[PDB]
Amino acid sequence: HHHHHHHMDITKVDTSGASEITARQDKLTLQGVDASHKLAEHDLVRMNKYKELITRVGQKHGLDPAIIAGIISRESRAGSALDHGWGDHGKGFGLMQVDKRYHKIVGAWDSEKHISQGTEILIEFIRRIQAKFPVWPKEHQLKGGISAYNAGDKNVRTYERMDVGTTGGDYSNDVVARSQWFKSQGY
Ligand SMILES: [Cl-]
Repeated sequence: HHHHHHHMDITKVDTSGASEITARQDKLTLQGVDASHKLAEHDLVRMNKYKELITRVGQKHGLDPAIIAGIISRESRAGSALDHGWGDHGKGFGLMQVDKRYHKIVGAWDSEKHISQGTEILIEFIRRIQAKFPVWPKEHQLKGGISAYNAGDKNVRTYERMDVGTTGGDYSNDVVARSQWFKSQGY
C-alpha cells in the first residue's frame, strides 16, 4: 500500500467552484469559481495566522500547503465556524474537522499536530482513490481524494459526478478552487 502522491499538482486540476448552496454561506451573488475565491478571501486573515504551520505540515507530508489551506477554509472557515474547535454537533474537531468518531483526535484544535492529522487523513484518501481507479489521470485521483475527505472513498464510484453526494454537491470543486486561490496568495 505504498504512497505515491508526489507527482500531484493542484494547479492542473479542473474546477467549477462552489455551488449556489455553498455560496449562500457568505450571502454571495458570485457563482462557481469566483464564489470559491471570495469564500477563501474571507478566510485569508485568519488563515495567515496558521500559514507557517500549514506550510510546515505540507512540507513534512509532501503535499502542497495550498491544498491544506483550501480544506481548512472549507471545513471550518479557518476556525471561525467552530466552538472551542468543535463543529456544531461536537463530532468534528479542529481547523480541518477530524471526526472524533473515526479517529483519536490529537493536538489542540488550532495546532500543528491537528493539521498534520487532518492532512494525513486526506493523503490516505488520495492513496485510496489511486488504488481504486489506477488508470485515472492523477488530477482526477487528487480531486477524488479530496471529495473522499468529505464523503468517503465509497462515494467515489465513477469518473463522472464525483461531487454528487458530497456536502453542498461541490466539495472537491470548491476545495480545489479555494486551494488555487491560496496558492496565488503564496501558500
Ligand atoms: Cl460536528
